[PDB]
Amino acid sequence: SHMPPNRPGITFEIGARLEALDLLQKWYPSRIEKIDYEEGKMLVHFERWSHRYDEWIYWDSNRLRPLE
Repeated sequence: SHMPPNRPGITFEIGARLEALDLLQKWYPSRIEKIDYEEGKMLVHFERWSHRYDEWIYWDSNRLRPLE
């Protein structure tokens, strides 16, 4: 589908916050920088990390969860 999935506690908007799993399998509070509706992926920034670690993650990924 052309719309993000219903993932309760995740808001699919630019600047919304969630928790994201990095490439070393650690969870960090993160921010949505961009949303690609064609590829169904979002550019995720890991808070208090360099933007060099920013990653395109599929919006249905198990690497995304709600920030409580």
